[PDB]
Amino acid sequence: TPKESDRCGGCGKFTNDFQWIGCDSCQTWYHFLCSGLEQFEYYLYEKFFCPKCVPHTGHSIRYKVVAPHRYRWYSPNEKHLGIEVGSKTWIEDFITRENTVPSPTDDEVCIVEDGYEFRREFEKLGGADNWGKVFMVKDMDGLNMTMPKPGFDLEDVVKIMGSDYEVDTIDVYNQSTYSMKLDTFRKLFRDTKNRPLLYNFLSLEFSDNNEMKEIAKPPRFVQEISMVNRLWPDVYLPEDQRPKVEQFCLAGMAGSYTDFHVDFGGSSVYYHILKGEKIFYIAAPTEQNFAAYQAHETSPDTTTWFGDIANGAVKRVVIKEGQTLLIPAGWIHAVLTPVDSLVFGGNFLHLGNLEMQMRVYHLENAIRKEIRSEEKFYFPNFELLHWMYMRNVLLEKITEANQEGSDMREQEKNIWTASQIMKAEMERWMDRELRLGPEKNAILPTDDKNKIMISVRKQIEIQTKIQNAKNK
Ligand SMILES: O=C(O)CCC(=O)C(=O)O
Ligand SMILES: [Fe+2]
Ligand SMILES: [Zn+2]
Ligand SMILES: [Zn+2]
Repeated sequence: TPKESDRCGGCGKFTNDFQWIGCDSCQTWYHFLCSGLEQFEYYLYEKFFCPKCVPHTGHSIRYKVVAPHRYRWYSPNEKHLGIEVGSKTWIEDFITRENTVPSPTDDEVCIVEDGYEFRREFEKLGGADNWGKVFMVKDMDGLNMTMPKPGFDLEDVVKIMGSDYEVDTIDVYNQSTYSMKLDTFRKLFRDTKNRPLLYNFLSLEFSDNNEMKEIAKPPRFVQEISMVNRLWPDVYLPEDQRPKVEQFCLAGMAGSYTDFHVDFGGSSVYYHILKGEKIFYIAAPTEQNFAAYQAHETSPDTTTWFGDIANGAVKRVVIKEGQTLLIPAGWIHAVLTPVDSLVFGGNFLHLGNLEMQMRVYHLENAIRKEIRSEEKFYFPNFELLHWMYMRNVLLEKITEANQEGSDMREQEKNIWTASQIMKAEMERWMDRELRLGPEKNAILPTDDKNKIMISVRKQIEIQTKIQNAKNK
């Protein structure tokens, strides 16, 4: 392979993007990033012909599929090993037995005819402050959720986003994530008979695209409770700090499988199925389920489906075209996409699930500490967002109540209880940071954090005395 003296034929600079591949014809060497290859192709070709050579050599030659039941499907050294979850072989089998996973109880999932029935049922169960079960809504009428007119599809997405827009795409059989241009995904998607590999994107975030951001929006009730929306309203606080996760477009090939996970930061999500179908395998956020999921995530084993060792916790919910799925914090889920699909969805945090949010946060942190793969990613600016919400929103409310001599439990009890819960988690962050220094990714200076905490402590103490002053 490449020695000190050879030139990248792309950038002409000398000695994964920045690893090397050589053209089997030219013999010239390239940085992967300079080779003309997209990231999802880096590992695909056994014989690589660079773009200067293709006109006379024909296309690069891919590795032969030798181990369809392994992530490393190109490795003869793995033919003998066990079938890995998510591999082509595993999925083709799972499809035949998946409909035998039990349906969920009425306590776990509520199916309703439309948004009006959703609103009734939601409120009957306590509203957002008490949101604890999954909802599937058959018709979006009444959800007050802006979605594109049916028929709308990938073609229109690439038209709006642009052909060269990069999307983080799951190589399903390899169970790994690589960037791929939207137009490239479009090309592979529209080729229905030739699918050596399956692709699935989950994270095309379009909230900063002026055209798209108007086409597809969260249900109004989500906008009303989203903590990010409260802090960075429709448009103080830098735009480049906003967690950008509330407007995602998702598209997947038939057969695609996403393995069990809890959404990052313990966020809640909505999904509207514009085209196709999704099947969710879900388990409720109990302490026992978390522990079992934690064990599963930290195990080196790749052959056991979580559903099979979850003591019957995993349930099956089908969501078909035109239907909408709403999941609160902490639900453990895997997803199969049985048919080519186009989906709009998004993640959000809200005060009503604050406790569960922090529990998922602790789980995440526990898992992180034990496995060496930060390729999993977590809620962007999670901690920062809380410092800002405490300071700009919660502290403000407590202070105003204190100046008015008001007992918050009367008209603002939820604000008061959320503050206490948020504060206790933030005391823990503060201590950690005074003990170990800032995080790698810390925007707020240690000192600014301390000023906020000093002020929070004080107003909490003042409100507590106001509440006690009614004692006799
Ligand atoms: O549709 C999929 O494959 C995965 C959806 C999901 O659970 C996620 O994006 O968080
Ligand atoms: Fe998810
Ligand atoms: Zn280069
Ligand atoms: Zn060449």
